[PDB]
Amino acid sequence: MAEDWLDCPALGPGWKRREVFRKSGATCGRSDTYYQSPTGDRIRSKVELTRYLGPACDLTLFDFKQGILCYPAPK
Repeated sequence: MAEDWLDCPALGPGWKRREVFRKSGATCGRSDTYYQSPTGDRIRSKVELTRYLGPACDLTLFDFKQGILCYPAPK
Protein backbone atom coordinates (compact mmCIF):
# COMPACT_ATOMS: atom_id res chain seq x y z
CA MET A 1 0.00 0.00 0.00
CA ALA A 2 2.48 2.68 -1.13
CA GLU A 3 4.95 3.63 -3.89
CA ASP A 4 8.44 5.00 -3.16
CA TRP A 5 7.89 7.48 -0.30
CA LEU A 6 11.59 7.90 0.60
CA ASP A 7 13.20 10.44 2.96
CA CYS A 8 13.10 13.84 1.19
CA PRO A 9 16.70 15.09 0.86
CA ALA A 10 16.12 18.46 -0.89
CA LEU A 11 14.00 19.64 2.07
CA GLY A 12 15.07 17.18 4.78
CA PRO A 13 13.22 15.13 7.42
CA GLY A 14 9.42 15.30 7.82
CA TRP A 15 8.97 15.79 4.06
CA LYS A 16 8.30 12.59 2.07
CA ARG A 17 9.74 12.53 -1.46
CA ARG A 18 7.85 10.00 -3.61
CA GLU A 19 8.63 9.55 -7.33
CA VAL A 20 6.59 8.08 -10.21
CA PHE A 21 7.29 6.98 -13.80
CA ARG A 22 10.92 6.92 -12.64
CA LYS A 23 11.62 3.16 -12.44
CA SER A 24 9.63 1.43 -15.20
CA GLY A 25 9.82 3.44 -18.44
CA ALA A 26 12.22 4.09 -21.35
CA THR A 27 15.56 5.75 -20.50
CA CYS A 28 13.64 9.03 -20.98
CA GLY A 29 10.44 8.08 -19.12
CA ARG A 30 9.44 11.44 -17.59
CA SER A 31 9.12 10.56 -13.88
CA ASP A 32 6.56 12.66 -11.97
CA THR A 33 7.34 13.61 -8.35
CA TYR A 34 4.81 14.25 -5.56
CA TYR A 35 5.60 15.07 -1.92
CA GLN A 36 3.56 14.43 1.24
CA SER A 37 3.72 16.88 4.17
CA PRO A 38 3.90 15.61 7.75
CA THR A 39 0.27 16.71 8.23
CA GLY A 40 -1.38 15.11 5.18
CA ASP A 41 -1.08 17.95 2.64
CA ARG A 42 0.00 16.51 -0.73
CA ILE A 43 1.58 19.02 -3.14
CA ARG A 44 2.92 18.60 -6.70
CA SER A 45 3.47 22.18 -7.94
CA LYS A 46 6.95 22.29 -6.38
CA VAL A 47 6.94 25.93 -5.21
CA GLU A 48 3.34 25.29 -4.10
CA LEU A 49 4.70 23.00 -1.36
CA THR A 50 7.48 25.54 -0.74
CA ARG A 51 5.18 28.48 0.08
CA TYR A 52 3.17 25.87 2.02
CA LEU A 53 5.86 24.62 4.43
CA GLY A 54 6.74 28.32 4.83
CA PRO A 55 10.14 30.03 4.97
CA ALA A 56 11.60 26.79 6.39
CA CYS A 57 11.88 25.17 2.93
CA ASP A 58 12.26 26.38 -0.68
CA LEU A 59 12.06 24.87 -4.18
CA THR A 60 12.29 27.89 -6.50
CA LEU A 61 15.38 26.26 -8.05
CA PHE A 62 14.42 22.75 -6.89
CA ASP A 63 13.97 20.32 -9.80
CA PHE A 64 10.55 18.66 -9.47
CA LYS A 65 12.05 15.42 -10.82
CA GLN A 66 15.74 15.19 -9.87
CA GLY A 67 15.22 16.14 -6.20
CA ILE A 68 17.81 18.95 -6.12
CA LEU A 69 17.78 22.77 -5.92
CA CYS A 70 20.51 25.40 -6.39
CA TYR A 71 20.89 28.95 -5.03
CA PRO A 72 23.50 31.27 -6.56
CA ALA A 73 24.07 33.76 -3.73
CA PRO A 74 20.53 34.38 -2.45
CA LYS A 75 20.93 38.15 -2.04
